[PDB]
Amino acid sequence: ESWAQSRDEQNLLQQKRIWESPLLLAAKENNVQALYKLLKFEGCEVHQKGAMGETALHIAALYDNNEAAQVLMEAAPELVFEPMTSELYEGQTALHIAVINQNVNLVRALLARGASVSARATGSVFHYRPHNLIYYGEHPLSFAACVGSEEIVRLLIEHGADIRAQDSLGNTVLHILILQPNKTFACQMYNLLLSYDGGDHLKSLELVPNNQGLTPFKLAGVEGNIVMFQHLMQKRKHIQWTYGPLTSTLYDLTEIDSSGDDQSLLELIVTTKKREARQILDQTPVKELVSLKWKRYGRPYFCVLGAIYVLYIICFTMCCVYRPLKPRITNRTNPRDNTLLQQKLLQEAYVTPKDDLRLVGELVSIVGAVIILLVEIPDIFRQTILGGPFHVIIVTYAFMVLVTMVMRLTNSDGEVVPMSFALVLGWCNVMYFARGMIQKMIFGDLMRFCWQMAVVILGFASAFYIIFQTEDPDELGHFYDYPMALFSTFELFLTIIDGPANYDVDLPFMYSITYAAFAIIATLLMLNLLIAMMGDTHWRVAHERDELWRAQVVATTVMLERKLPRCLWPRSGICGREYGLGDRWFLRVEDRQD
Amino acid sequence: ESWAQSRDEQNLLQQKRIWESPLLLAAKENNVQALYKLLKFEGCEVHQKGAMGETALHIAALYDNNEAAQVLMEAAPELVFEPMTSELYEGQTALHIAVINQNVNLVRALLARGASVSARATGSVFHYRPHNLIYYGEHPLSFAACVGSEEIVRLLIEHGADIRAQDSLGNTVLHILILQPNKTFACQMYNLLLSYDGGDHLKSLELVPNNQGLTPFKLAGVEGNIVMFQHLMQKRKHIQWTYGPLTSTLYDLTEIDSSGDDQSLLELIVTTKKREARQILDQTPVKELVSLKWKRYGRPYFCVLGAIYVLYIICFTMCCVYRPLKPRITNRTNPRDNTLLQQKLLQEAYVTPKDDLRLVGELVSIVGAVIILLVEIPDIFRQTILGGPFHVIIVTYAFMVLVTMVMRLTNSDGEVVPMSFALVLGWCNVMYFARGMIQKMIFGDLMRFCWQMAVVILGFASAFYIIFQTEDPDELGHFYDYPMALFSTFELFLTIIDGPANYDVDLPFMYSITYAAFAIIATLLMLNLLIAMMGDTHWRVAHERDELWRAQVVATTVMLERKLPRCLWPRSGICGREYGLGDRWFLRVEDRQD
Ligand SMILES: C[C@@H]1NC(=O)N[C@@H]1CCCCCC(=O)O
Ligand SMILES: C[C@@H]1NC(=O)N[C@@H]1CCCCCC(=O)O
Ligand SMILES: [Gd]
Ligand SMILES: [Gd]
Repeated sequence: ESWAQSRDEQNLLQQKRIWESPLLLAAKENNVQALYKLLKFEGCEVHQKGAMGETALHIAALYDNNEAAQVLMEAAPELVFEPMTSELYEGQTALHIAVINQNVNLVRALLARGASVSARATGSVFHYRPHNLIYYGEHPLSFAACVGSEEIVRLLIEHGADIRAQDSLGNTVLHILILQPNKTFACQMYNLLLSYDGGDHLKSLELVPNNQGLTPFKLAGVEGNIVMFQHLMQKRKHIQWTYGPLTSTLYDLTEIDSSGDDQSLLELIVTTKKREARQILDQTPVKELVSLKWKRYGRPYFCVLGAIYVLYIICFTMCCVYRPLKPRITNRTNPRDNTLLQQKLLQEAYVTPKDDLRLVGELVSIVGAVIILLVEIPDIFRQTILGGPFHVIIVTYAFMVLVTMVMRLTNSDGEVVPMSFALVLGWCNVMYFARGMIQKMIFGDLMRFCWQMAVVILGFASAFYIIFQTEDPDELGHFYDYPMALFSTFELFLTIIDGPANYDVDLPFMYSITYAAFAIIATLLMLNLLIAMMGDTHWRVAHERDELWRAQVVATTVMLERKLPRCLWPRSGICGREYGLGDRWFLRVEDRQD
Repeated sequence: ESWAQSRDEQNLLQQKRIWESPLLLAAKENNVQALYKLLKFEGCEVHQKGAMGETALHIAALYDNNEAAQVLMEAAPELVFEPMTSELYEGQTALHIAVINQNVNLVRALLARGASVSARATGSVFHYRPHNLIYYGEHPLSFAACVGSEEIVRLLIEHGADIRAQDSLGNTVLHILILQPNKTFACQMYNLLLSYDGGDHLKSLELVPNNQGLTPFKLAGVEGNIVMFQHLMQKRKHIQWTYGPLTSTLYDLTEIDSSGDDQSLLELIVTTKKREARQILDQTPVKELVSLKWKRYGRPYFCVLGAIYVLYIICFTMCCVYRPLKPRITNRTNPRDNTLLQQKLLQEAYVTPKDDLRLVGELVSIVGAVIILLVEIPDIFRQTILGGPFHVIIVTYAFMVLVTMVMRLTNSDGEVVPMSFALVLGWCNVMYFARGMIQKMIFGDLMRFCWQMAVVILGFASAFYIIFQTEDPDELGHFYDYPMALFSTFELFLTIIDGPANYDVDLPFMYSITYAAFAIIATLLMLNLLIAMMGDTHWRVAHERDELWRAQVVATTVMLERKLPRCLWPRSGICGREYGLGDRWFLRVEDRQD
């Protein structure tokens, strides 16, 4: 039923065969005299494959038995080429085991016998899986780079190790170094592998991308390797001049911004689930980038698009507060008086006196809903909430408006259930537009509550109004007109009014549902306020409160750059073509030092 | 559409012209042989202005190319005098670039050729703007002082550098040092520039004020430079005697207190938006000052003025609780019974039995409102809330009282809307008078809540009473008389009473507005209490809670010293005239050392 049990069963099974096979046992214990008393007379199987398809040399290489390994090579030099014939270690040679163990003399001897420096260890243990503690790759050169042994690295290059070699996952020796825990020390090894590159501008090793379309520089950002990212940044920044403390450095800004449909560091950071990758935006070439993208273009277009959405939702409620109308007509208010409806449905509701003002208003609510779907539906085909569930709500709001239209033209009785959902989904999606020390942050987070509060009540008071605009105000008239309805709901937002409560009669199916959602949102905002009031002052967790919002702003800034056309929102940085720099866009960033 | 893009475009444009111009390129790369192969045959333009109006020497000075700069000076000595003819660096000479780079040999050579030590670099990059990383000034002497190179400082003084020189912003070399980040090291440079002063008591360099009326000593306080402030304080304090550990030092206390209409350190600290400047009050010459100003004179006059305001507001409500009276008269309570008013308006309300007791009370409410305007309106002409929005509320309260008077004499029906606003604005402005370890601070902040609570209810219960004194107590009688009204509102302050809630009838326009403000203030005080209960115990943020109140007390102490006459509130410190000290007021401060 599992897999980890198998390899745990095999390692125990391996030590069994070593304990049984006297050749393998002598290769483990480095019993030199027992190898001569076994290989010359009475010759035993020397190509003896153990439990993991290992030769006697593989066991002599696992335990760094140089004396025992040299006897196994002089009596049978063909053991050097032999790889592990198992499934867990398919491809691993005696050289791979000697490289990771940093056995320079055994590596020197294995290379002297002519070991393959291009052997791919494609075994299941060497995979990049969470159940494998190390990921070094496949080639023995890739092993030497990860163990930090610069001596074996160059010693393998001298015997024809291809640095351009990629594993099953399309990772070069450079990609794998970035996926190593020792970040500060891998920078030293990374520069060693680069020195053996072809030296030509074309076919560079740092440009060879991952199988998932990630150059090593780009992979460092997505993986959140801060030390590798800053190191690789040194090779793509030019210091313009030195003016005392000022150091105007010109950054590359090539693989850090968008033209790639999906290839761009910014998009890969805001859409990845990796918590460590969020720190990459904050680096000295990137933090200047998104800060310029939000000060200009970003913030104004977000509030311009906001004011357009505030007007589009207040118009939808303008057509709801004055919904269509005939009183009950039916005597159904006499039997089963528990239902006191004065239901209102309307078809030749063409009769126009002030009804065309709402009709053109209802037409705005329709043409705006399809436009919402014309910018979100073609976008789902090409989904990570960093930046708020605004997209999940904006598509379900337009769905309720279309259902209300489908509700219309058929004269259905349940015209309230799909229309009321659009009121809360339309308003509470406005509070997402709130993206525009402990003192001002308490006040800063308090203004988010004051914005999120007034938005919630304006969506539930308009809802509760429709829920009891048809019903009778004789009993339970908490929302008999709009001005009240807002005031009742506002007090209901603080639990001052006892909640529309009535059990003699019955009240529509939507009140027992809409009021249930209103009671939960009211406490979560008041719980999120307390955390915004205490979490802001407790400790520097206000920073943790802080870059989550900053990352939400960066995630929103990248969102506004995808759908907006090229005529608006010009490209960041400065193009290089005349003034001479080759048509990449560079960012001029200067810093003072103290 | 921006400006930072331009200079980013120009620096890229600069490197283009350097890359193109072989003379400028040779000046950058220090190509000595390429300068001789360009200047002697085949002579090229040597006065070649680059992209930023720079000469070949300016480029040879930017990159510290001494060998290349000396060839450009021997073949064309007129390049030394030439300044940058650009807009970004208008005025910068080859000496300015050699001073900041601390190139002593190039500075020695430029001075030997006779470079202007008084050249003002008035370029746009050298401005004191937030988009400029450094502000050093204009003169090359001011550059040497900011880079900490005391060798170039004296070397420039030897060639006639004027220390008395001011930039466009009227800043001497001393003002600029205070605006430098390296505070601990600028104190060393500051004493060097003072040694070259005229040595005369008159025309001292430390007395030359800013263009915005700030001596360097005064600027250190407004800017919050603690290291410079304590350093400059050493020269204006005299140790009276040494008595073992005791060291009675006599402080100057001249530029730290008021006679200057607006010139005084205290006023400049409490009115500036700079958060760092608040720490200056707390220094050892200033913290003793405001502490003496608040123990005596400050605290008593604040509570005396408080008790006068408590009586002035309780008298205004005394005339409201017994407002004027005729019942409805009209049959309008029969049709549209939704309005159950028993409206009360009165003109020959002269008829006097107990009505003169209120008339003289109404006369107090008028003569007091104009006095409030006679001490605040002439003060707005000569506005920062540090110390609470008491001034913003005290002027709008007196505005409502005057409107109520204008409401009167015309027999208007809306006599409640402007009168009720004065009840909450009159009381809730009292809680501002609350300025009078974790244990006693929890109790200290709890007594602020107990004071702010009882003040809010006494303003809203009196309001809610007037809102329903005219209305009918048959239905919704939460405030039928004053003793109740207080009790209902008190319970309403804790959300125990369901809130005056009624939907059958209608209730005046002021209840749906006054009760909305009452529900928000009730939760903010209870939210501010929780933070006062947890924030006080969490960590030493109670100190952060702490000096904000202390600064509010200091801001209030300076407020009480401006309007009070000279006969009250004597001047701080002790005058020097006979006993011999020259008519400045000194503060005697002694300290013990351990
Ligand atoms: C010890 C085993 N014997 C052997 O000859 N090779 C194996 C080496 C084990 C390394 C497993 C690496 C991994 O966890 O992926
Ligand atoms: C490098 C430029 N070339 C040059 O000849 N002078 C400039 C010096 C730049 C300093 C900008 C100072 C500031 O940021 O205000
Ligand atoms: Gd009833
Ligand atoms: Gd009744």
